[PDB]
Amino acid sequence: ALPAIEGDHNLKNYEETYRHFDWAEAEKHFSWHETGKLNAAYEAIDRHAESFRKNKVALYYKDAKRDEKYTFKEMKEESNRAGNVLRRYGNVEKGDRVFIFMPRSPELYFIMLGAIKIGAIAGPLFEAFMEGAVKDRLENSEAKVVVTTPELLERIPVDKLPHLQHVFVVGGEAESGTNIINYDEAAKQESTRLDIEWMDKKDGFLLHYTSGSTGTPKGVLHVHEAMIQQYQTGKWVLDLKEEDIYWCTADPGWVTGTVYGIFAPWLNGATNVIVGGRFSPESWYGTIEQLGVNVWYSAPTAFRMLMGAGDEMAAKYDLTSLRHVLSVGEPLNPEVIRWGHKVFNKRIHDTWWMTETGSQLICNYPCMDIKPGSMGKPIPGVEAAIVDNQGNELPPYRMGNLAIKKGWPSMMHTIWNNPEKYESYFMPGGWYVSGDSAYMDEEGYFWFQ
Amino acid sequence: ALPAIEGDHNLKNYEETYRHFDWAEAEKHFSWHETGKLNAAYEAIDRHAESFRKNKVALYYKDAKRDEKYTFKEMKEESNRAGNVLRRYGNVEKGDRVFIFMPRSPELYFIMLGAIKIGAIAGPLFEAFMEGAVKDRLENSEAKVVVTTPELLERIPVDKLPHLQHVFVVGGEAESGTNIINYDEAAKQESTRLDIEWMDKKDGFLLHYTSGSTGTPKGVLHVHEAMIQQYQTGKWVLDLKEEDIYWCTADPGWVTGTVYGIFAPWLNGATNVIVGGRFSPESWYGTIEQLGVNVWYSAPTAFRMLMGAGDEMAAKYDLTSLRHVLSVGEPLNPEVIRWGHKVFNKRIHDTWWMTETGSQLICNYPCMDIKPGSMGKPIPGVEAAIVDNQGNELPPYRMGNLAIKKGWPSMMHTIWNNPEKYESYFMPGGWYVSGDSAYMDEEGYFWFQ
Repeated sequence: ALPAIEGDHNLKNYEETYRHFDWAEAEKHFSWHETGKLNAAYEAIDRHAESFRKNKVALYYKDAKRDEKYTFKEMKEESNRAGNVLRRYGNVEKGDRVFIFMPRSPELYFIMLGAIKIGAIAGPLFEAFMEGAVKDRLENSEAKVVVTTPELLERIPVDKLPHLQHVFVVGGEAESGTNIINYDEAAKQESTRLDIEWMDKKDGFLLHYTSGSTGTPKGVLHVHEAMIQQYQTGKWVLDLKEEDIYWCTADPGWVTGTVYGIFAPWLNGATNVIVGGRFSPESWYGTIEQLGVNVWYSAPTAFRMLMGAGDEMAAKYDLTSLRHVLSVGEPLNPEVIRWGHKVFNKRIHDTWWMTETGSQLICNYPCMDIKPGSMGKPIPGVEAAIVDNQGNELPPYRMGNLAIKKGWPSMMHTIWNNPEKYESYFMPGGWYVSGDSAYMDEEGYFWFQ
Repeated sequence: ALPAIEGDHNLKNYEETYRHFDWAEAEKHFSWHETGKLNAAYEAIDRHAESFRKNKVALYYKDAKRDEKYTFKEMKEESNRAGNVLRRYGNVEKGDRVFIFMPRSPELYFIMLGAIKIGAIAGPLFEAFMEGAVKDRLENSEAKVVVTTPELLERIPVDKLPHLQHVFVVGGEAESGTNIINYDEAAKQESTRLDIEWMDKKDGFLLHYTSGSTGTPKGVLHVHEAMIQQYQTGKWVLDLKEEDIYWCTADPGWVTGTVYGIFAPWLNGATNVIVGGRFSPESWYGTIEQLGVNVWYSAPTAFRMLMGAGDEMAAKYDLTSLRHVLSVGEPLNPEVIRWGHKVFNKRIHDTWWMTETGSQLICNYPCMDIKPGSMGKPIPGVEAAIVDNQGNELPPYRMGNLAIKKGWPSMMHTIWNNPEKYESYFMPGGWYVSGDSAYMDEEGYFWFQ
């Protein structure tokens, strides 16, 4: 059991906050509580650009060809420009699905934020998807607009999708066809002021496609209200301060990079770092050393591959700027935890959630001891349990299905065009079952199986 | 008489503060007041880089070839690197004179900050100086180190200066001679951590050379304590908020671009903008529109050339971001005031000071009415008057010599290696005379002649 380290954490004590927390208190930190105008994108970007965080660096893009950095004001301007481009050329209205199919780049974030600002539902696609996956995801969602690069423009079958009107191409000298629009040319002539579509807490703003047990991808829809939890988990689990440099290594194509690489940091007003190109221990360690990254959010595969690079490889670089390390996507091996404590002299914080959950649910905390191999405890305001097939709670140390009490803000609203699968996730008694096996200890800690 | 505009200014009421202000209150905003370790460079840069302003953009640089942005952390790191370079290669110790002879560039600011951090006295030279002026200024100061560029390396007579040991060259493929060190290679191998030389309030940190009435340049020495006034005038006259973009167009070679282009903004933790290349209305208006500059500090000549450009030239660009405009270096023709109020719809704030005064003394304020053509009123904590040749105050509307009561923090400590000229600036009764004629009105406003 790795002991906790004393410090000035956002969550001072877990127990009292868990016993007393109410989501109405979390709703106080947002602008719409005082004004009534609600939008996740506005809360993530434009709220800070109109505050003392206006000139704070929001985004750090490092790539071999280009090295750029943007402030909150510049991010807001680029997002407004992208939203105007989409509204004018793609004819995107509230509720439309805008799919973004490009490698990780500042334009990706600008376009995603602009799409969400104007009321569209943004769906990111992995750059490595072939023709089949792109076809299925564009057909199921009936996506109106796709934004891509010349390299991946050949992987989209425009002729096989009657519901796809416009294709935006960023970069390169792409010839604008009947349904192809060169994004940069349109953007250069657009304004930086956007009339933001004010939304309702039950309207969707993200659409993420997951590989289902039946073999067909399903669209998970998240609503704006999820930002509430996205903010709170950004403060408790990430422990984001004002002086933190935050780096999330997950791709924006997946849910992890979209939630905790875009929204969780920027809702807290943090500084986010994205790095282009493929993985290499040289590039990652050099990025950490040069940018002085304080908060790191990565995946167990990347950490294990880091382990494969050797201890001296890390010892060649200065990693003293790091202060908080977190992992997600796979239940972490405690040997990786020992290696991290041996290299960075830090505890790697394992967190658990799924695409349907919207945000992390069961996590390790800076103020809590970390038991190696354990997922941790549910966040305050969220109730979790180990239940049988009849919805009855099981005593500790008994194997069972990991269930969460229905009703947390970051819950998925539905499964796109498949209500039966949506209702298939819930058990009698208000228990959302995740299909995963876990067991609770006598101390309240959860262990995955 | 241009009326004042209501707003949330730092100086809410001029009269009450002027009647009650004491410099001991101003001393409370600095770290040294509690810690006891005093340095102007630390207060300007490293204090903010260790606060909630760590990731705030400190410097924008823009020219025809480069476009870079630096945060307070990055500025601190570059300054520490430059200080280490100077300490190791130039053998610069406390009290030495380090002269900087280069065009405006991030390297200039890094080198000047690093020199001041290690206790040296920084002296900037105008890029347009020929061999004669550089020779006189390097001989009078007995400067140990000169830092320059390959273009201006030919304008320095190394052989004629026995007191010049090292010459640093930044950029270009300069062959390192017996006394020539190429700055970039030395910097690349140096650390970003600097053991800062903690100083005393009466030690000099700036040396500025002015054209004297006798024809020979004289070295005006300013002490660290001046930062106090440099901070206060940065808050009252500049009206710097947290969300202000500050642009000073004066060259760092002169006193104006050093006090109010380096120290006054960064002591307040503001964002400074520097633009390379020659003046052109296209470049200046585009810089204002693109960066959204809020606070502007320029010179009447630069405003007059923008007059010559025409109103239709400015009407093309977006200048709504500007909220405060100030002028210095020459009495301001009030026709320029009407033109500014016509174009930017703003009041141009004229300020008066000299190289010997260290910071502005008599200014217009955001909370005060601006009488066109008047220099304004003395800052709180500074007493000014119109005196005759015998040191007696004159009644309003009578011509006389403009004198300031001796003892303000930003006073020059001495004239370098010439005490007689230093004592020649003061009259009996504690009145420092500036050699300029001005008259007071019945309302306390000063008018230059």
